Amino acid sequence: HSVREWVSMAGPRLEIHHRFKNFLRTHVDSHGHNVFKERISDMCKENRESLVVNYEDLAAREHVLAYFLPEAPAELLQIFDEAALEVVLAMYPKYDRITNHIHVRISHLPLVEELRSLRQLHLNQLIRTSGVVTSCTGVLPQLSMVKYNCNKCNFVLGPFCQSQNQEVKPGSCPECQSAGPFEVNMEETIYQNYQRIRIQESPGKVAAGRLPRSKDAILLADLVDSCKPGDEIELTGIYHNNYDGSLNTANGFPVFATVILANHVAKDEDVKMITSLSKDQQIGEKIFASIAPSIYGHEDIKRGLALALFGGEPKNPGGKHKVRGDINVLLCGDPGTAKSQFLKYIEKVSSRAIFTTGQGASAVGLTAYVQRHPVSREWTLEAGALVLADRGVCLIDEFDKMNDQDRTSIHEAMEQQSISISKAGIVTSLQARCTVIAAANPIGGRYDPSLTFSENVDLTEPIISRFDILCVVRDTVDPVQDEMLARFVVGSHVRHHPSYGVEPLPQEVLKKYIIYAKERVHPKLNQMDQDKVAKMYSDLRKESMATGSIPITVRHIESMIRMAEAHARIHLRDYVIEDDVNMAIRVMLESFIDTQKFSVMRSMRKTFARYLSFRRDNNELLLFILKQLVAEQVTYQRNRFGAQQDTIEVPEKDLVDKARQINIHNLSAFYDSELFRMNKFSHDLKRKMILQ
DNA sequence: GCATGCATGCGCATGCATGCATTATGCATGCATGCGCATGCATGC
DNA sequence: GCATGCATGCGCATGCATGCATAATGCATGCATGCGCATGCATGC
Ligand SMILES: Nc1ncnc2c1ncn2[C@@H]1O[C@H](COP(=O)(O)OP(=O)(O)OP(=O)(O)O)[C@@H](O)[C@H]1O
Ligand SMILES: [Mg+2]
Ligand SMILES: [Zn+2]
Repeated sequence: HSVREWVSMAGPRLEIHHRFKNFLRTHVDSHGHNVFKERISDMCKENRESLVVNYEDLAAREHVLAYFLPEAPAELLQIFDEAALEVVLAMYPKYDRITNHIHVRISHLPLVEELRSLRQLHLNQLIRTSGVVTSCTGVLPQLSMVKYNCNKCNFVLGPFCQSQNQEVKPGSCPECQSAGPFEVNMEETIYQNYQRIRIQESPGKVAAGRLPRSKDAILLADLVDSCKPGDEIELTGIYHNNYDGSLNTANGFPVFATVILANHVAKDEDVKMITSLSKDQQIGEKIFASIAPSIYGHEDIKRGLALALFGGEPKNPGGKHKVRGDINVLLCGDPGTAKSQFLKYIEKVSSRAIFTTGQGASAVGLTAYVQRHPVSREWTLEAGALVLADRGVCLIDEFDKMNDQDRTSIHEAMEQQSISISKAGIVTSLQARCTVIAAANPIGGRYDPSLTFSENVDLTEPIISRFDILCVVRDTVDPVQDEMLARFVVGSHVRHHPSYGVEPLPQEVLKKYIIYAKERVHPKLNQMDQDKVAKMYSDLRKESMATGSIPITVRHIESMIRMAEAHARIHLRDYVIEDDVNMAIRVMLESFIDTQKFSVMRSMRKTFARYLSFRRDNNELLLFILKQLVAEQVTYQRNRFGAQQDTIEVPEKDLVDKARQINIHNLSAFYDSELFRMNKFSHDLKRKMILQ
């Protein structure tokens, strides 16, 4: 006889029920503790409805049930549910008021083949698969214990159990003996949670030359909404045919359709630690060095992205004057400078970050529209990436390639911080409180130092004016820097084969610190110094007009304040002090100067050396001087000789003179500094020379 | 005139032609709209 | 004038409300007449 035939009869049913009850009551762990005791207790503490059982323990304790389990799942699961309900109701008597049924789910199993191997042999069996979710139908109320109203009299027919295979068709009304019709009593019916899922093979495991295959699954009761589309899951289920409509009859061959019915899915002190890290005096440098571990160099960009991530504070006196606190970032770089890796890292770190590209065929669009979704076939209003990132970050790649509509939408979202829609009878305004970070390339493919930033970029001045921070990444042949970058790249390639800052914080710790600072830190400007700010602003405007190009405006000051707030948010300071103000001054001055052309940039850099030297390193400046002299000598050698020489040498007197011009008189510490050795410089006193 | 016979008369059973009562479910068709395609018009540079 | 963008345009699939097609058997009632009974009329002797 078949396994299910022996299962059906009452004798072994009751015997197996008693065996399972004893297994539940007597099962203990490897340490002697009653597993089901603690399990049912923690289930009781939250009023849950499901119980989890391992096939390994079930096979170890009672082998016959484990053997019969794969080839007769439905009846055995029903018996186990009855036994578990009896045991639980014995433990606690109140569930008759709360929950009248408890489900039993199998957790572990011997792994079963993938979606390709499922064939006729696996029908009506227990299987376990792994796949990727592609769609979900939501939550649906299915019938259970249906009550029907007669339509001739008004009698209420008793509850009928709704099986998953066929619909319930009542025979006749017990009183008037009518044959129909009947309708469902909506008020007295009981309902169940139902959801449908489509699963596709993981693209990495598909052999070359064939395509991934998909199958459908059904989740019920507590399993609903346990998976998001695009995730990777593992199911334990029943491979089924016996549902009405599976046979193809209207035309074609007699082909059956298969469906899987699933029953399991397998995918305080921190505040004190945050405060302790804040107590450390150099937390700011730790955070600055913690950004983008995989990218070498570009320390200024990481420092700016720190403020961009931490953000500021909006201010709106009354309902009249709105001032944002989001610090936008724009990057312009020559090819090969890894602009996109920064955006990828930011998306990885940020809790809510949206990524899109202006070139085309983006997964998420940049404009709101109303459409019937291709997958769910529903009439939806799909807002752009700007709307979806409320209090989040929006990332745009290939900023220049955007067409007219994208530029218009971005301008509207940046200047008004709201998106207006008038389409298909729908008129709306949606909030776009988001921070914008963008990357782009110059017009000719290479940055021109003799032209302004606006002349080098395809964008317009109004769009550029919105961004608080502008960064320029220019590629220049430095042998030592190129050597280090190549070393890092080759090391990364070798490592991933299949066979200044003391210590950066952990990524999860950084996330927790960011969340805590955003939630509970609100620095106050009650200690600002207006005299110094006003004097510096006046002097900056004066010398900008003296040079005669791109004068400063009040907007920059606002950015400074925001940056100051961001810095005060880094140290968990509740009040703004002079250090944050000076750092924001340095950042704003660097951003403003870097956008000028050669002569103006040089003059401004020379004149404003006082402010730009805040918390700077003298050794770095001396290294810059040495690099400039080395570059001059190398250029002269290449132009005259026609080829480079084997050695580079430079007198110490020129370096000393330039340091005196910058008011530096001692260089022994620079000689003993690590920066001197890192660039493979040497100093010879026998000739008073520097060799590289 | 009294004794007897008896053709008439009445009520309840069965047999047989007409007549009376009952009664939801499953399958097919046209309207709306997505998706791939080629022609063609209009707009730049 | 030639190169490119693109709003308009067309044909065949599915999904969903209305609409279309099907289709004898069993049980009840009144008319005709047999069978037992008591009254009553008519006819003998
Ligand atoms: N400093 C760096 N550290 C690590 N990798 C780098 C660095 N600079 C460049 N790369 C590598 O250079 C490659 C160039 O690709 P990438 O997408 O990063 O370029 P991009 O700057 O976005 O260029 P494009 O202007 O073409 O969009 C990448 O594989 C990146 O890892
Ligand atoms: Mg890129
Ligand atoms: Zn009824």
